[PDB]
Amino acid sequence: MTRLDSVERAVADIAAGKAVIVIDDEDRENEGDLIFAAEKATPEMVAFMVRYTSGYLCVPLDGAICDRLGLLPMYTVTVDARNGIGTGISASDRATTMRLLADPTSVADDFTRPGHVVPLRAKDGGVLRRPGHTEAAVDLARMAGLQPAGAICEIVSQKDEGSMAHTDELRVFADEHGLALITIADLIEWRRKHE
Amino acid sequence: MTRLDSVERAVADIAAGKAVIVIDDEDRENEGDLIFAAEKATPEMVAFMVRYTSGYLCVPLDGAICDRLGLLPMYTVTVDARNGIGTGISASDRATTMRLLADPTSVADDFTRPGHVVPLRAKDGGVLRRPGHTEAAVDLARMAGLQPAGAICEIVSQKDEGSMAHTDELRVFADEHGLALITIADLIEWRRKHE
Ligand SMILES: [K+]
Ligand SMILES: [K+]
Repeated sequence: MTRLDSVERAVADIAAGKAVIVIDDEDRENEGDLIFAAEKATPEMVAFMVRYTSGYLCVPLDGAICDRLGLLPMYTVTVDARNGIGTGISASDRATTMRLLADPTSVADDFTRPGHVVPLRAKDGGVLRRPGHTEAAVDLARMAGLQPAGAICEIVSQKDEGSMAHTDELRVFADEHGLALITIADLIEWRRKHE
Repeated sequence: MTRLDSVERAVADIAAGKAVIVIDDEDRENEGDLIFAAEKATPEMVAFMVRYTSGYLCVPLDGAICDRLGLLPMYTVTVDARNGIGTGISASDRATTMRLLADPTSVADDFTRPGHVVPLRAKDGGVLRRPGHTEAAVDLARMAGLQPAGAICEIVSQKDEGSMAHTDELRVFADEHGLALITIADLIEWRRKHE
């Protein structure tokens, strides 16, 4: 019964530098990721994400970016921007790191390791190949015509503080903050229907 | 001029399962870590930490725990509890992982890797050997008579959302939440004065 937004809305929102929320399907016990495109990371957007999520910020990336950066060739890998930051943990610093990761001119030496941002390598083919939030993030940036790099983190429950938000609460959060809530099931369906 | 709390207060608070805040010294531009003892991790305490910090939760550990667990022998290392959790990211899940890390009966196989908690290896000798927040955390648990394992994360600025809180704001946060704010400088001084 939970209302779900459309893939068209999600894609336009991502293109506009907005965030969306992504869950697996209509199951009422799904956790959900706040997702935006990494090139659209600003201090304000990352602050919002850190405020409402676990803070364990990840950056899904196309394999080609990973390979370009000498990361995650086909222990957890972490990175910070080498330049333009302080300690690497602030919303403004992680936003810089995220934009750098999405920047096709960046190279391996533009990052210090270890760091405070967690890159993840998306499977080629996106959600049609692996129905993960990692793949959903990259697919959405690609569909919005952006560089194939996203930023993801899971939304904390405000009702049950020990927990992560489930589908009904995620619906409320999305409505309150003017955001789209979509499922990977629907994104798969859309991608199948439109080549 | 910023009022600082005493090492005696910090240690009693840690013993009582409370959190404290630790900065380097009286410099007004220091960032500060919220710190509690890992065995004192509860869903409520980790929820508080996640709410007000970067969410990039770390667990300073004595070398002996690290060695016992096959972690960080003398890429970033991450762990989750194998048992008793869901996805590993909730406040309740990370609290379980933290308690397990502090539990002297746990072994390597009690953890799955990778995970969502970041262990850090404290230098033997604590802040007298390396004046880090990692060392401060372990020293405080030891001084409180607890297992040498802590939980740390940096407090986000509520005044300037892109930033981390500095000394004056940290003073306000500590006062508002009934917490001690101490410096590593004073902890070093205390430890030197009392063998
Ligand atoms: K937070
Ligand atoms: K948070």
